[PDB]
Amino acid sequence: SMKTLVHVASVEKGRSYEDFQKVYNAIALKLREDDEYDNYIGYGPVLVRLAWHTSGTWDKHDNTGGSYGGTYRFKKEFNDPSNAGLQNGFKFLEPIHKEFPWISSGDLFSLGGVTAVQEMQGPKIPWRCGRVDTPEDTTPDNGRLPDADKDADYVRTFFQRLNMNDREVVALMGAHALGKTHLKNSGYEGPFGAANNVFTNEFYLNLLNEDWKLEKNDANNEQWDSKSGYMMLPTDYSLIQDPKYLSIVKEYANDQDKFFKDFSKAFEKLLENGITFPKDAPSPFIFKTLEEQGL
Ligand code: HEM
Repeated sequence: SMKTLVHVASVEKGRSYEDFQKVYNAIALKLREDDEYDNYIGYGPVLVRLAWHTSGTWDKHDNTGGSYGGTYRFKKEFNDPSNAGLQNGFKFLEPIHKEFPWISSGDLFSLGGVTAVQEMQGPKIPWRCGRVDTPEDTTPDNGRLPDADKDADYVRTFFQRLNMNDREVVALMGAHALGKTHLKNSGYEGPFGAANNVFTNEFYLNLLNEDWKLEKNDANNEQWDSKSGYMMLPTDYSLIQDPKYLSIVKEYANDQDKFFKDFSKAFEKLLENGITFPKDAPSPFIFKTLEEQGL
């Protein structure tokens, strides 16, 4: 591999907590307003998916990809087959960026995910500013995001590239409490769980408690379906097939607070992988929800 690239965080000129809380608020207000999307699930889940896809390209071996450069705005990454459907999240963020043109693309994509998690009643995610747009030729090639038709050994190896351990993997996957698979996007179809747009630990409870059947969907792909009408990907279900993952699933199924704390740590880490924060950078921001502000 090549010598690691160095990506030093640089605060948008003159900006501070209050500026980023205003961007958060605009995202949160649009989440509330544009609530018809995807049969009234709203844009929360796709924004969290967008944050994972734009951060999940990172390669610890050469520090390519990751959230820093905001490269999803370029054709090669925008048109990654793995990114099908994310254009809806990008379009959601367009008026936000128009109102706050000074925020970097990487800061906006990652802050979109933080805002969505918190506004869906998830844990506070501390968030740092200072990602800087990088040129088109820094865009990572397609193929760095994970396949869903795979087992636990694949999941474990894949996430080593993001410097995630077993606990971080199981915690991050809890985001599949949110939203659904869409046959036209991914070859999988159905809601993951019951609430769809409230962040809870129901991913782990459903894995353990539902009666899952391995079925074939209308795209001829196998997926796990329950009589409650939920589905899980093969990679999701692998978390109760592998004995080490299963232990952690049981822990989170039995401790909502522990899941929230571990998810918040692993999600912040995901959004910050590859970034060098200078010694005198601002501390991470913890944004108030609209509810906490009375807005
Ligand atoms: C092995 C790892 C993962 C695999 C294979 C995977 C795969 C998928 C697939 C196939 C979909 C359906 C997309 C569609 O049809 O619209 C999806 C949706 C989603 N993913 Fe994952 N994912 C993984 C990890 C993650 C992580 C780590 C996060 C966030 C921390 C995340 C957040 C989401 C969300 C919120 C959705 C719902 C999107 C929507 O409703 O539009 N995923 N994932």
